[PDB]
Amino acid sequence: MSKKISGGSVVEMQGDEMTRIIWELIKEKLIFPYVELDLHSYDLGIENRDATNDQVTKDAAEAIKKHNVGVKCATITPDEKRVEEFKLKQMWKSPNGTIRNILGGTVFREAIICKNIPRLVSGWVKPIIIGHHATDFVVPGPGKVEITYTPSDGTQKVTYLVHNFEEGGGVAMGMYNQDKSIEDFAHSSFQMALSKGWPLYLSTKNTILKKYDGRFKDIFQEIYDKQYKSQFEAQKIWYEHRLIDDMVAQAMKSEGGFIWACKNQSDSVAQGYGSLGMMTSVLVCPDGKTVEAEAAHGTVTRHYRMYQKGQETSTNPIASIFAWTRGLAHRAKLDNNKELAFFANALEEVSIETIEAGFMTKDLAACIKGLPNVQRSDYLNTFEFMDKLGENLKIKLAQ
Amino acid sequence: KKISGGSVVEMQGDEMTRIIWELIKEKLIFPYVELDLHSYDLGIENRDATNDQVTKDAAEAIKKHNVGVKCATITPDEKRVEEFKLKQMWKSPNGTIRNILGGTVFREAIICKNIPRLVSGWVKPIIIGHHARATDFVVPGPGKVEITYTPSDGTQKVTYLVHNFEEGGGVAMGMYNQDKSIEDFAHSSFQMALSKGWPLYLSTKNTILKKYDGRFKDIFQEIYDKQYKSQFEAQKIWYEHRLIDDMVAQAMKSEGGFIWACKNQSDSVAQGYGSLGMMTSVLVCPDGKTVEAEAAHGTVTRHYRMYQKGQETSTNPIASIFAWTRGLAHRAKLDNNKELAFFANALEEVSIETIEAGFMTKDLAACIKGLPNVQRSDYLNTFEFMDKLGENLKIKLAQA
Ligand SMILES: NC(=O)C1=CN([C@@H]2O[C@H](COP(=O)(O)OP(=O)(O)OC[C@H]3O[C@@H](n4cnc5c(N)ncnc54)[C@H](OP(=O)(O)O)[C@@H]3O)[C@@H](O)[C@H]2O)C=CC1
Ligand SMILES: NC(=O)C1=CN([C@@H]2O[C@H](COP(=O)(O)OP(=O)(O)OC[C@H]3O[C@@H](n4cnc5c(N)ncnc54)[C@H](OP(=O)(O)O)[C@@H]3O)[C@@H](O)[C@H]2O)C=CC1
Ligand SMILES: *CCS(=O)(=O)NC1CCN(c2ccc([C@H](C)Nc3ncc(F)c(N4C(=O)OC[C@@H]4C(C)C)n3)cc2)CC1
Ligand SMILES: *CCS(=O)(=O)NC1CCN(c2ccc([C@H](C)Nc3ncc(F)c(N4C(=O)OC[C@@H]4C(C)C)n3)cc2)CC1
Repeated sequence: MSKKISGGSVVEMQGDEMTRIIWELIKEKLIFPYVELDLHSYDLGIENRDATNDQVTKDAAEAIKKHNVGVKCATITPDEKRVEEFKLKQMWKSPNGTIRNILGGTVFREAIICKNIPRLVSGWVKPIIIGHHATDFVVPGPGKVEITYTPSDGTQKVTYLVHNFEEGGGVAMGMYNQDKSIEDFAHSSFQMALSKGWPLYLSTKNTILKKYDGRFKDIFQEIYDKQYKSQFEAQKIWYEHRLIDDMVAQAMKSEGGFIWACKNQSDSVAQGYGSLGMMTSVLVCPDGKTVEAEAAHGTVTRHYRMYQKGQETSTNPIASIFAWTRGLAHRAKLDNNKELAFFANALEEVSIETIEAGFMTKDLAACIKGLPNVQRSDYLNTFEFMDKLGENLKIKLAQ
Repeated sequence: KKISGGSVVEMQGDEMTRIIWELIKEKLIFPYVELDLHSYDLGIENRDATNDQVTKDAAEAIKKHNVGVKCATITPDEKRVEEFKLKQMWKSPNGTIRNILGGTVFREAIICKNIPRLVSGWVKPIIIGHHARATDFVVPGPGKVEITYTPSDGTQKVTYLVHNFEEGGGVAMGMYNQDKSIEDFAHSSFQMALSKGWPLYLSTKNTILKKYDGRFKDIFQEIYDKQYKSQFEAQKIWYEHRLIDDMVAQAMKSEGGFIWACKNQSDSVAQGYGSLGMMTSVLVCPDGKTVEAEAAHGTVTRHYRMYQKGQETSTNPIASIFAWTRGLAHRAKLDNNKELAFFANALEEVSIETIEAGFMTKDLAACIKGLPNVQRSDYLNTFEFMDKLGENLKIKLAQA
């Protein structure tokens, strides 16, 4: 009489402040009632990180590498103010940084689209997934600036002229990129495309940077033809290179539903549009097995201060919920678990349908009709909305 | 009696824009304004016939007379050489003119209240100014890549480590920027701000590129404080530096009506939104006298192929029209010609009012209600729309 799904091995990381409260509600109301998990829980709360000297963060990373699926709640990155607040032993490095450094791979951002919530481009009815991949100095006066390559094998040194400053000074800088980095970026991008069953596009400026950006185009094409092209044709999808100039135009005339590898912020645009609560951030390792899913937003400290004073809050849980669904969706693919695959999709649909039915948090109401025009009847508080998702999920899974 | 416009350099172009350019002169300009007109045909056939000498003459003419208005021109590729049997693959006329005149290119969208915007909050235009290469190469295998500065005065040579390749190969490149280039970019940006009476913003990444982007921030601030700050305070406007991260957020929460100097594309976004016909591109020289105005779009080849087959076309002339109005507006400022200044503004108002009244080309109708939902009664063809502007301009100028 359990009735629940066998989810398998999932690494879970608890976080800080407002997201921590929402994270517990998601597990209690949306996940645990329907899914049984071999759950590897790690508390990346600031207090426990301080208590363990950030050893919990390193253990969490090694656990993700072993079990292949990670879902992470937003965490506090210590600054000077945070050290004084919690009396921290040290100004600990960003947990995200530590995890990224150990796992590696490419970060991919995906917005959640609802038909009753406006978009930057109204034509975009399906999400677009964006994947992102120096020594500068002042030239005091006239002189020759050159960039030189000295081979490790002790063969002849090669020299290239950057610019000869004949009158006056200016600035100069050198950039670089290793082949291994570009290969990893390509693999991750192809893995993501097959995982989602959408076509992939790489954008560069290879007309201008014929060698530098040319290397990106070449390495992508080589790896595609030799390893991935057959698997893409099997799912009726494709990979193509585009010039950034053409890609922007094509992307905006498109209706979305494709992967975009970008050689070059996505967050700033989301902040400007006020849609941080509706964007997820998945780290995809190039091995094709390991994945770490989380919200693109932080711990929402401002909202937490109101919660601490016992005031009503309306914090958007969709980004946090979709971190779970993307993680479980990947678990389902690795294990060929069609029951879990269905649940992951079902929860995503319930979430969108609930907002499309008119039930949403304050940020979404403000997005529709502007923040000044929002009244209390236009939206639900953090707990009311989670309850409404809970009721709608029970009905969908019963059907 | 018509208006005495003065000295204006005019450059005829190619394909669809060439047809619209002639209609603008015939219907909107010549009936009301007399010009000491310096006409140069930068049509691909005449450029080929003169071995691109007409393009160089056009540039020298703009430098002499200070005001240029240019129709969109074909930039030869391999396909164009075969089409016109060209003697050589001639360089972009825009490139030749920019190389001779110099200065910074500024793009400005035309805003109508009944035409949607990327950001609905934007009710006034935003003017984007870009700065304008690099030495890139392949790193075949492991080794040390360094960038070195050897002073011409024979003082100590300085060496910086770019990257030590330990495990494999990759790519590396060197970029530069001269002080004079940054100074010209600053001057042009301050001139544009005062000309429009709007505040200016420079965006950089000086948190990461502390030296390279730092130089931009410093040179802008120096030139502002010493030459421009007093003149800005006189018009109740200001200049401030911003981090690109903050500037994007601020810009999108803003209602527009400011100059944006960008050190990190505008055309691609316009193409994607289908509003290329509503964006102008003015080259502002740092001397404050010389200006070259044109549409941000090309010759609209796709539309021209339909015209050649005798099919109906709906090509937006607003960008091309505003090239003329911005040119004549600058002429009017240089010559203290209030009669021409009024006409330039009057034509701009007529253009916006006509679209706001419901009379527009197919691109604008498609922008409102989506291309699939557009019917023939929703828009006017290229010639119908030009006729409607002509009638509305006559009425507006009669009232005054
Ligand atoms: N991945 C991670 O763990 C990240 C870590 N952080 C950490 O987060 C903490 C706080 O950073 P802060 O910039 O304030 O956090 P956010 O990135 O959450 O931004 C704060 C503001 O964004 C809006 N917002 C963000 N998410 C939501 C949501 N789900 N629902 C509604 N509104 C939302 C709110 O605007 P409004 O006030 O108008 O409602 C809120 O005040 C810091 O300690 C920082 O280090 C930050 C970024 C990412
Ligand atoms: N300054 C200059 O002189 C420039 C020169 N060119 C030249 O232009 C030629 C063609 O360039 P191309 O790539 O087609 O770019 P264009 O900008 O000329 O046209 C591209 C597309 O943009 C839309 N568009 C552009 N202008 C208008 C308008 N006034 N009204 C309505 N829609 C418009 C149309 O989309 P849709 O097809 O959907 O209607 C059009 O097919 C080339 O020979 C190129 O060298 C290009 C750019 C700059
Ligand atoms: C890589 C080239 S870049 O550096 O110039 N990035 C810019 C171009 C693309 N862009 C952008 C596109 C898509 C997203 C997010 C991840 N996906 C998304 N899909 C559909 C969708 F409708 C939306 N949004 C939307 O329409 O408005 C809200 C939301 C986005 C814009 C916050 N997003 C992010 C960034 C802009 C940067
Ligand atoms: C310099 C930094 S960048 O390289 O990232 N440029 C991007 C950020 C700004 N941006 C942009 C802004 C403004 C314009 C045009 C020149 N001006 C403009 N003002 C008001 C306005 F409403 C519009 N448009 C609009 O809302 O939708 C149509 C039209 C634009 C978006 C085609 N434009 C161009 C580009 C994006 C690139």
